[PDB]
Formats: sequence, structure tokens, C-alpha cells
Amino acid sequence: PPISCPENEKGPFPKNLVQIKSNKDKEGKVFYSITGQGADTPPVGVFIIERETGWLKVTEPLDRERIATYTLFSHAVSSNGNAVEDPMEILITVTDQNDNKPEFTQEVFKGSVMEGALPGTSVMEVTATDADDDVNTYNAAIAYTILSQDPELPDKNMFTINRNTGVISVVTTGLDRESFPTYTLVVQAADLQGEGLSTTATAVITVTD
Amino acid sequence: PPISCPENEKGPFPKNLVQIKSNKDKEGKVFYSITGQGADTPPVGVFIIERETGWLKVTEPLDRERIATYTLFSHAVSSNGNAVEDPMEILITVTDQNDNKPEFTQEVFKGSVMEGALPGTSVMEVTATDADDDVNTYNAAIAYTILSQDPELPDKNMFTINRNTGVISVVTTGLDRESFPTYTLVVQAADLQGEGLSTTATAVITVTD
Ligand SMILES: [Ca+2]
Ligand SMILES: [Ca+2]
Ligand SMILES: [Ca+2]
Ligand SMILES: [Ca+2]
Ligand SMILES: [Ca+2]
Ligand SMILES: [Ca+2]
Repeated sequence: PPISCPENEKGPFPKNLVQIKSNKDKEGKVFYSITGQGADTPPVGVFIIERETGWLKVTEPLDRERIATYTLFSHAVSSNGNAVEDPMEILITVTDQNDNKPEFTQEVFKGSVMEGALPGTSVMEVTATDADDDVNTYNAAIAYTILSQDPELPDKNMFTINRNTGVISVVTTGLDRESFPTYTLVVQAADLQGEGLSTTATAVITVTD
Repeated sequence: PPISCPENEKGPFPKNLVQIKSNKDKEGKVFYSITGQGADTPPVGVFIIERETGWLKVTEPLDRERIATYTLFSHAVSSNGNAVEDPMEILITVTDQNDNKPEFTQEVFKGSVMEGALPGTSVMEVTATDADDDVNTYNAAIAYTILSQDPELPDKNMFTINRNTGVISVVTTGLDRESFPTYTLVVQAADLQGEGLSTTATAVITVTD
């Protein structure tokens, strides 16, 4: 039956995952071993099996973003030296931890907005990614916010950002490129729908006629 | 055979966990049910089992910090209405996500320190806890930092904090009650050994004669 193990586990190692058993203990003594990537081919020895007990262990932390599944085969051999069964497939699923912060595709996004743009007009878009597991978890679920605006004139909150899409809009009036030529917004992306790990970048908006 | 499920999974629900079998299905219909806290006692219906297929399922997201291990029992009953097995114990392990910030044990810690205190002199100790899995993960592994000091004289950094223990110490010279009787530090606790979710509190230090 399929086995799962979280990434990034603390020691001590090794750690038991499951005990393999041949119904062919009828033959007395069986010796167990495993093959596959993560066993006897690279990366070698991430999993091992106790020869006599059949205990299948993990020997170090896993990393879902590097390898997310392993396919091993367990072998069972008599003391006279013959395989007593065909190799049995084992499937190991690495489950995700929130160990990647969202990462903005650029450090500085640049856009422009026209004087007299209607309140509610889209201006530009910022984008972050998150390497964590977006299928099974919220570890990659990104909310966008604005942290600050420089300058704070003529109003402190000239703009808003859609917390899902990262589209920035102008939401009030009084753009004037001859007094305040640009706006520099610090934007944040945070996973767990905004409550999780975060980073920031900058969006710089040029005011046009 | 031992089963696990991450907390806080996305749907859709329900999700298959494992299929229970009796080798008594040779004879005819077996009907499957489960008892225990999480099944028929509180919280009720978190796990169900398909009567015919014996597919054990989970019906909603789990919260490890509510219940981290469930002990259920599977029952198997002939279509004529007799138990064809002893009830069989099922252990479900709920594996952790980092969804709890550290939390200081109080919002304001107090300490005092002689103005004639040598650099390296312990002043006080702040303390946080984290409800996540401190045994298997780093999701509750807290690192303490200082974020701010007030006032910022005679130096901005009159104190340092032990990353691991939260012990605060005098780091430099010039403690003087009459000029500055009171320092107010903002301290922070963050999990994943400092890289993770974070909270802040305050330490208020009095300079004594
Ligand atoms: Ca990882
Ligand atoms: Ca991850
Ligand atoms: Ca993430
Ligand atoms: Ca939880
Ligand atoms: Ca935590
Ligand atoms: Ca948790």
C-alpha cells in the first residue's frame, strides 16, 4: 500500500515508514532488500530496508520540490540464495511543507497612468510565484497587498491592488505629473491566502498626460 | 496498517484514505462501519467508511492542533447481520502544517538592570510558544530577535537577545538611570528557526542604581 512522508522532518534518523512482509515466511528465513532511485541508485540510500526485519526506513529529510515521489521495489531472498517472490513495487509520496516564500518575478515592476484616469482604472500588474504545493495545500496560495506609497500626495492611498490577481488600479483623483511625477508602491505577496510567508517588491508608476 | 493525512488539505472531499478488507468476502456481502472519536463520537463524521467497498474516507480538512491522532475501529458484518470479524483498530496520524504563529506568553515583559552592569550581563528572559509539531518538524522552532529600542541612547543597541533562549543581555556601555531610566524593546519570535511565521511583544527594562 502507498506510503507518504512529509518533507523537512527533524531527526533522529533513520525513521520507520513501514514493515515489509513476504507471505513466504513458510520458507523460513527471508532476507529483504530494495532497489530504485532513492535506494540503490541516485539519490542513493535515502531509503533503506532492514535485511531481517523488513523495516523500510528513511535516512534523511526529504524535499518535495526536488523529488515528490519515489518508486522502489522490495526483494525477498531465501538463505540458500533464491528469490522467493517477484520484486514488489513500493510508492512513496512526499507531502508538502510551506518552505518556499512567494517570489516576485521582478524586483521592480514599472507602469504608467494618465492624468484624469477614471477612478477604478487598471494601471499595471505585478506577479509572484510560489514553489510549494498548490494542488493539495494553500502553501502556494498568494494574496497581494500594498504596504506603502511614496509620495503620499495628493492622497496617501491613490491606488489599490486586487489581492488575487495582482492588478493595480487607480481608485481616486488628482494625478498631476507636474507636482508628483511618479508613485513608488511597495507590494507584498504572501501565501496561505495572505496569512503565511511573505516577500515584497516595488511597483513604480509614471504619471503621463 | 498505519495511515496518515496532512492537516488543512484542499478539497474536493471526501478523500480516500485506505480500503479496508475482510478475507471473509469469499462468502458473500460484508458491510463495513467504523466507531470512535472522529467517527461516531465527537467530532462526529470526520471519517466515514463506504459500507460495501470498505473505502475509509475523510470528509473535511483536518486540524492537527485539534486532534493529531485518531483511534478508530472498523466493523465487518455479514448481510445477514452477524459480525464476521473482531473490530479492527485503525490509527490515523494527522501530519503538521505550519499554521500557527509563535505566541509570547505575555504582551509586555519586565526586567531591570544596574546602570553599572558589564556587557554580557543577563537582564531578563522572554518566552513564546508555538502549537505546531515540535517533535517531527521545525514548524515550532522559535528564534528570538530584537526589532527596535526606545529610546535610542546612548546607543541604539544597548541590549542583545539570545537567538535560542530569549535571554536578553546588556551588549554595550553607558547605562545611566538619571539620563535614561527606561528602555522599551520590541522583541520578535519566529518559527522555522527564525525564517518562518512571526509575532512581536515588548520588553520594558528599568535602569536601577
Ligand atoms: Ca522543500
Ligand atoms: Ca514545500
Ligand atoms: Ca509557500
Ligand atoms: Ca492547524
Ligand atoms: Ca508555527
Ligand atoms: Ca499545524
